[PDB]
Amino acid sequence: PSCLFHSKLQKVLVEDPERPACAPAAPRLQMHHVAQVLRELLGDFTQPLYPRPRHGHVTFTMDPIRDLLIWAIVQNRRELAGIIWAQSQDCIAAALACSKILKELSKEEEDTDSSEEMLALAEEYEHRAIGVFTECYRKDEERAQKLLTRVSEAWGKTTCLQLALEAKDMKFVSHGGIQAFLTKVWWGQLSVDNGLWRVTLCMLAFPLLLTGLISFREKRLQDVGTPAARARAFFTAPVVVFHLNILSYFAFLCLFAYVLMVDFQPVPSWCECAIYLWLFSLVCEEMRQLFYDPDECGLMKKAALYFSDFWNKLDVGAILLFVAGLTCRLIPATLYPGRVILSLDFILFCLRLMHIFTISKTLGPKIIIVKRMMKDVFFFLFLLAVWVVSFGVAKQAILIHNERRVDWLFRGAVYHSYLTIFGFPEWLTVLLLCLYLLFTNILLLNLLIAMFNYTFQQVQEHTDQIWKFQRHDLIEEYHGRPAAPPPFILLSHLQLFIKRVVLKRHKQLKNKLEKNEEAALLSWEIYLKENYLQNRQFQQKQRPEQKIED
Amino acid sequence: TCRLIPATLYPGRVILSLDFILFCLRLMHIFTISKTLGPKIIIVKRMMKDVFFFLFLLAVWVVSFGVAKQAILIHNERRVDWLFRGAVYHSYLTIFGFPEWLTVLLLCLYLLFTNILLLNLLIAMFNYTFQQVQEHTDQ
Repeated sequence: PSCLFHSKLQKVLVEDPERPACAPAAPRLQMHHVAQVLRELLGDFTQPLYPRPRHGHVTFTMDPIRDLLIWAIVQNRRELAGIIWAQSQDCIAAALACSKILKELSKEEEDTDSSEEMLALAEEYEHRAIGVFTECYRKDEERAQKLLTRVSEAWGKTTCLQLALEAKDMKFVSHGGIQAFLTKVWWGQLSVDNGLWRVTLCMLAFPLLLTGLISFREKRLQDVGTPAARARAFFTAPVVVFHLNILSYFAFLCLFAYVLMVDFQPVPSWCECAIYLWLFSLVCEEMRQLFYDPDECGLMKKAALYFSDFWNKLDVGAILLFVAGLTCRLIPATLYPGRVILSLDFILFCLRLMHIFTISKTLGPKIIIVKRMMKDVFFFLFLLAVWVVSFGVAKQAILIHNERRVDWLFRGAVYHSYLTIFGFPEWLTVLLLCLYLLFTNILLLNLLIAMFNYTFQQVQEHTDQIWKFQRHDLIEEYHGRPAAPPPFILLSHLQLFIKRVVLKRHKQLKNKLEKNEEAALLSWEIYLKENYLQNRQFQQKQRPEQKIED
Repeated sequence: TCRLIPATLYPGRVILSLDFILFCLRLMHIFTISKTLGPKIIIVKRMMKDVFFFLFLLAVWVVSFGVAKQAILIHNERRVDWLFRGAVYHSYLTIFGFPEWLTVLLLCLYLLFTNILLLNLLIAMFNYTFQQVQEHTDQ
C-alpha cells in the first residue's frame, strides 16, 4: 500500500459506480478494474488486456507470466522481475511494455526517490531489449525484419514499434537495423541506393523509366520489364509522392502569389476560384487525415492528437485566415483590407516550407533547436514590449505640452519610439540619450545571450537521436497518404468516401501472421534469449567490485 | 571575350572587376603558414557548410516578407521596373538592420521575427560548430 499504483487502484475502485447490491459496502476487486487502470496508464491505442466477464477446475489465461511480470513491475520489485523475465514468452514486446509503463508511472510519482529508481529500471529494460534485438538481428537479418511488424496477441493486439514510439525509446530506435528497415520501407518498391538527383531525373521524364536508366530491387521487375507495373511501383514509392506533393505545393504557392499580386479584382476571376478549389482539395485531404483511424480510439482524443500536431495547428490557422479573407473579399467595400488579409495568408503558407528540412541530413536538428528557443522567445517578447512602451510613454510625456491629439501625437510618438527601438536642453538631452544607450543598447541583448546560451547548451548533443526518432511519423503519413497530387486527390477521395459509404491498415506495418509460422519465430527468439543471457552475466562478472567480493 | 565585344564594354570591364575579387581571396592562402591563424582558416572552412544552408532560409524568409510588403500598401499595378525596384529598395532598407494600428503591426512584426530569431539560430549553430571542434585543430 505504500506504492503509487495502489493509491491509483483505490481511487478507481472507490469511484467504481456499478456495484449496487452486495452484503458489504466495498464490493470486490475484479480483474477488469486493474485492466482499466492499466489501459489508462499504458495509452489509448491498445485494447483492454483482461476482458470483463459477461456471466471450473483452474481458469487459465493466455499467458500467466505476463501478468506476473505486471504484478512484479508495478511494485518496483527489481530483482524479482529481473528473475522472472527470463521465462518470458516474447521478451522483446515485454521489456518495451514494462519500460513504457515505468515511464508513464514515474512522471506521476511525486516522490524524490521512487521516480529515480523507477526511471533507471526502465533504462535497464531498454538495454535488455536492445541487447536481445542486436543478437537476433545479427543471426539473420530478413527474418528479424518480420519481428517488428508482428502484432502481439498477448499485449492487447499491438505491435512493438508503435509501442516503442509511444515510450520515447530513444536509445532503442536509434539502432542501425531498425533505421535500415525504415529506410527500406521509405524507398518503396525499388532499390534504396539511387541517391536524390536521379530520383528527380526520372521524375522529370516519363519514358526514362521504361528504358534502362534506373534501379530496381525485386529483380522480377528489374529483369522482366512490364512498364505499366513498373511505373505503378515507381509511383507507389512515397519518396515520389513526397516530391510530387512538394512540387505541386510550390506551383500552388507561386500561382497564388501571382494571382494575388496583379489579378485582384472585385468580380471573381477564374484563377481565384482555381486556387480556392486547390485549397479546398487540400483541406479535404487534411480532413481525411482526421477521419482515418481504424484503431477505434477516442475521436475526441483523435482530434486532440491532430490538434496537438504543430504543423496541423498552423495549417488550420491558415485555413481560418483564408476563410476570413475570402468573405472579406466578398464584401465589395472592404477590398483593400481583405486583399492584404490574403497577403498574410501567403505568409502563413511559406512557413510550411520550413517543414521540408526535417528530411535533411543535418538541418532538422536546427529546426528542433528553434522549436526549443521559441518557448522563451515568447516570454522575452512580453518584457521587451512592456519596456519599450514604458519608454515610449515617457518620451511622449517629456518634450511636449498636454494635447488631445489622437492621430497626430500617437503616430508621431510611435514613430519616435520605433526610431529609438530600431537600434538649456543640453543636460536633459544628454540624460535622455545616455539612458537610451544605457538600458536599451546593453541589457536585454545580454539577457538573450544568457538565456539562449542556456537553451542551446542544455540540448546541444542528443538532438541527432531526436531527429532519428522524429524521422518515423512523416514516413507513416506518406505511406498513409495516397499517391495523387492535391489537384487530383479527389479521385481517391470519392472512391474512399463511397467505399466507406457502402462498406484497415497496410500489411507492411501491421499483420496477423500465421500461427505456425509465429510459433517457429517465437521458438527462434526464445532460443536466442538464453544465448544473450550467458554472455550478459559473463561480462557482468568482470566488473572489479565482483572480483573484490570474490 | 566580353571586352573583345566593343558593344559590351561597360559589362565586360566590371566582369573583370569580379576577377580581381577572385584573386584577392587567394591571399587567404597565406596564413596557413602562420603560427596561429591557420586554425581559424580551418574554422571558417568548417563554418561555411552551414553558412550556405542558413543563407537559403534567410533568403526565402526575406523574399516572403518583401512580397508581403509589396502587396499590402499599394494597388495592383503592372510596373515592371518601377514597383519591383522600389520594393527591393524597401526590402533592403528593412533587411539591412487610420494607419496607426496597421503601421504598428507591420513595424512590430519587422522587429519581431527579423531582429531576433535568425541571429539566435546562428548563435546556436555557430556555438555548436565552434565547440564541436575547438581543440584538435592545432594537430
